[PDB]
Amino acid sequence: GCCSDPRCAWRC
Repeated sequence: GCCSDPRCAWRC
């Protein structure tokens, strides 16, 4: 996922 990687970090 996106947040799976801290690039996103939207609490997943």
